[PDB]
Amino acid sequence: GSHYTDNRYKMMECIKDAGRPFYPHKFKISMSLPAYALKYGNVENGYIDKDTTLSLSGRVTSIRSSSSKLIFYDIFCEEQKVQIIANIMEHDISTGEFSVSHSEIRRGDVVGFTGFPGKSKRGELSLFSKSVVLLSPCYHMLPTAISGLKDQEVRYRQRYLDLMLNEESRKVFKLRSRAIKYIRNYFDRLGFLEVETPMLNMIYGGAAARPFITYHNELETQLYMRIAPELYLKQLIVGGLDKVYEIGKNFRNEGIDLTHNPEFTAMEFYMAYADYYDLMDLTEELISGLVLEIHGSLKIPYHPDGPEGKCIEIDFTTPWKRFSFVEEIESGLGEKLKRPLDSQENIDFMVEMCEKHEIELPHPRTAAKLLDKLAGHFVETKCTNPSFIIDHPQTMSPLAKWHREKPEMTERFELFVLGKELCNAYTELNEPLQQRKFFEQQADAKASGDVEACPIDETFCLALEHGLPPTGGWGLGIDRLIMFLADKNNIKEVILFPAMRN
Amino acid sequence: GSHYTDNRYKMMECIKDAGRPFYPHKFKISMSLPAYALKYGNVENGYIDKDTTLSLSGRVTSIRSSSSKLIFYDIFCEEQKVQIIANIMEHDISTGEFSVSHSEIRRGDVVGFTGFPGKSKRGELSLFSKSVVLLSPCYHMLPTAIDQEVRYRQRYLDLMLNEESRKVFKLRSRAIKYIRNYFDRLGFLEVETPMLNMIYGGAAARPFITYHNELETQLYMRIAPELYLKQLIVGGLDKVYEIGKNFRNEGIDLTHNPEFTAMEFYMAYADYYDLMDLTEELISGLVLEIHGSLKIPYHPDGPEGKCIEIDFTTPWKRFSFVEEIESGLGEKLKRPLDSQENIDFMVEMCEKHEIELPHPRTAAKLLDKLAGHFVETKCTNPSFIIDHPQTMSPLAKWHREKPEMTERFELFVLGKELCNAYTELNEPLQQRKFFEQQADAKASGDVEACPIDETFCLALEHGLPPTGGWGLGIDRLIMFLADKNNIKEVILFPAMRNV
Ligand SMILES: Nc1ncnc2c1ncn2[C@@H]1O[C@H](CO)[C@@H](O)[C@H]1O
Ligand SMILES: Nc1ncnc2c1ncn2[C@@H]1O[C@H](CO)[C@@H](O)[C@H]1O
Ligand SMILES: N[C@@H](CCCC[NH3+])C(=O)O
Ligand SMILES: N[C@@H](CCCC[NH3+])C(=O)O
Ligand code: NA
Repeated sequence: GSHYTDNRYKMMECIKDAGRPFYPHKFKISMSLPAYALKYGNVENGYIDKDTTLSLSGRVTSIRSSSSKLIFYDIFCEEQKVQIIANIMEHDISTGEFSVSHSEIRRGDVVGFTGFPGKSKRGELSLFSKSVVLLSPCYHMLPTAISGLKDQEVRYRQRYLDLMLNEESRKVFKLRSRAIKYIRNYFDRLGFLEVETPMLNMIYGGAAARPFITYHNELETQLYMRIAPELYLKQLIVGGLDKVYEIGKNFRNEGIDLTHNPEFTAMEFYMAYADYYDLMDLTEELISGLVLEIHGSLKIPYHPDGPEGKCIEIDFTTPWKRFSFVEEIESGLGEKLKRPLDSQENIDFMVEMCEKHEIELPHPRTAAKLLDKLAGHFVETKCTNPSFIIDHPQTMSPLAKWHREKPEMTERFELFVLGKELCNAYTELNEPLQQRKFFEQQADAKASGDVEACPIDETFCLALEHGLPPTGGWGLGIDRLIMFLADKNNIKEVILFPAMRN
Repeated sequence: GSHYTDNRYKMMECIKDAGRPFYPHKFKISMSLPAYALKYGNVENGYIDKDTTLSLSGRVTSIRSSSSKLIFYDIFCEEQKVQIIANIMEHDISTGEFSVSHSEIRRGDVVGFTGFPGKSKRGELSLFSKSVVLLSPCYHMLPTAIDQEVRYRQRYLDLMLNEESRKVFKLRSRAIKYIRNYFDRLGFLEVETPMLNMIYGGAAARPFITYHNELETQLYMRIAPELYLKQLIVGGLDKVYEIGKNFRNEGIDLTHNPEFTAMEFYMAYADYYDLMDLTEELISGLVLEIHGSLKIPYHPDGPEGKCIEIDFTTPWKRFSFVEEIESGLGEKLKRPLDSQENIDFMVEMCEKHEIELPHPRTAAKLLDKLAGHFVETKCTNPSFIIDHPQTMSPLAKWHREKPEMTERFELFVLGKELCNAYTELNEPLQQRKFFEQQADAKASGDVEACPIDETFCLALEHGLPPTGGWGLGIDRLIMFLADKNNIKEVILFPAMRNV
């Protein structure tokens, strides 16, 4: 273990001081291993083309010697295995003695080979080699599969080992790229403009979340990492860009669990002249289209307790169920909330309902945070298949436009799948007096200890005074989307280098 | 100004109290204004189709009340202007008296109209309207055209009034699309790596510091994704790229924003010679795609000032880092380059040639000051500065021929850095040594030196294939492609001095 690494360093010093190849700068491959298998994988058993000399490279996954004169390697690269057959009779002595050249190679090394293409008589796609070059040794004894690792935290703390040994991990990150490409294409075809807005701002906003705080030395100002791009994106709609989207990181200074990482990939878009009814239809079309693209149908498998557990089916057939926020809470309680929803009477009532139903109280005990706890208990738990929770109270939705029919509510929805939030969207509040009033209420909540409440943003109120058209905006948690598409129940599976405790 | 805003708020309260339309939730347009122009733009002068009623919407850019009976509007939306002709004889009185309905509208308002399509007798694409609805008022008197700091602090005003600024950000998207497509077609995988970490590295920069409360852990924002991306090549992904923000806690100027958009890629089995060829092919292709030529204009002092020509014709000029410094000095640096003797000699040379001294006076920072004076100033056209000393390139592999150098290049255009790339150091003993020298420099007062990254050293012990890696400043690229001399012109919401 420790001896192996020590001895490997001693081998490499011996190599270097014997004048032999020590970390060559450039190895010119003739073709990739996938290209090699495509070209030669169908030749007849025993075929060899001695008129063609080719250079290949990969990581050694197997070494065996059938005799003093014959060594078999497997190398692996870009998802393809190729066997190397090294016969002493073909060895190029200008590269050194056969036994010396091969004594330097270990399983796990990155190596190059040169030789003739073909297939062993037993039918294995092979390179019949004349030389071997150690390109980058592995100083550690590697397992053959991710089951041979010390802990399964190793997969996350040393992701290169997961990627090296586990095809399923590599497939996840290819699917991640494929899904994001689909999303960009969907919005590009609709005429959207992709933009980038600041991740560092003098004032945070646009979501219910605690920020990271930092400092810019030369400007002598504190800054926040963005919890959401919403307030900048809406200024672009004031500016006339009509259809914009942004895909990138949000940063939320909060706990880590199966569906939360402190930095995560999200998307928002803003579409002038849409309302939240339009956005519900678009969400159904976009997500069902993507599910269909990946899976071939709208009913897809999910293993909620890991792949050693049961398999359930998530049904993305549209249209999806709607749950109205307050009505579904009241159905769960068997009685109505007090009105106004943000009155002291209803706040006291909701505290007593949380205690009655053994729901842990938020702090501070604002109407918005109490409504959120009740929704999490009574409504989010009903959302197995994709389901919209709609018409959230204004008191918990400071940037959402008042509902055109329902007093105290907003034109808002959240999309939930398997009880977890995927999307958040609304008809955008574009009336500046109300916007300032709700910002003031947020700032009061922040001063009272609500770390997820946001300060007043004067620059944003001034932007609204220049005229935000009727607009619909929308956000999606891309990592959570990948969790469902790839059938992973831990967000650490879909993020290359996730945050780890300790 | 102040009175106008307050009076507009009073108008809106009067509208609300009269039960008149107050911020309607949904206006259903019949078609976009560009679609409207495409459909009716070629009809004969004076054409009107009173059998077709359409709804259109935009921002009011002009109001001409020619008479008590007739009002002309221009509305603007999605880059298309349409004239609205509002005749009292067509007014739908169920929406209010004609004078009342139009009294509520001002230039700058977002409005909807419904009416008949056609063209005025004078030949203007028009809507002959029957109604008007105030969708979202503007509470401020707007100029007719673009401090000019207002363009940066209130970017919506720049976008609203200045087509040139909208064009810049469409070009920015077009260029990034071209870049993604170039690497996608080569079989690259786009990845995302952490912007928040317990350590910082991969470049020479002071980091931003933050804190995760639940984990009770101080964190740094990334100054570069380099060390994570190389771990993915150890992992076998072979060809990866990332496009996104870096964060560097340093001064702002015409080419520096504290957050900026960068791209890095890592290609197993490439060396820096391969990366030079790829850089030429990628960038010259993009320039050709946007401009139709490899020779493009640039205005270093603004669009009314002098214009120069940047020539992207291949192959580009190479400058060897040390040789060019020595040609400028007319004498040779002392060896080893990181000896105390050469540090003192480079200090003497800076004083001789009136170059401002770095702090601290490390060999790497002195060499950088000398290169900036004697070499970077020669790079008007795209030019590669190559073979940087190891002492300033702790992650670049030793040069296969030149002692003390590395297989590194930087791409400079108009004296400004655009790319940084090298054959990657994949030998772990040397890597630790150079990390230790960096840690010593940081302990000696170099705030741009990085701590030792043990997780990266351990990753190298698992075998990084020979690899070439590369970075590009996207914002600076857009500056040249779009002909802007200030990075604030290519970033939607740039950092501004707080005063
Ligand atoms: N900490 C988090 N980690 C991952 N995804 C999150 C987190 N918080 C919220 N989300 C998702 O991102 C969206 C907001 O950016 C939410 O609607 C949800 O889907
Ligand atoms: N502060 C900065 N602002 C903008 N671009 C930068 C900054 N620092 C470096 N760059 C560019 O980004 C690359 C590194 O990410 C550099 O090669 C350079 O082109
Ligand atoms: N900013 C929201 C998403 C957009 C909501 C609609 N404007 C969030 O972080 O969840
Ligand atoms: N990390 C470098 C770019 C890549 C250099 C090659 N590995 C920078 O920030 O300049
Ligand atoms: Na359907």
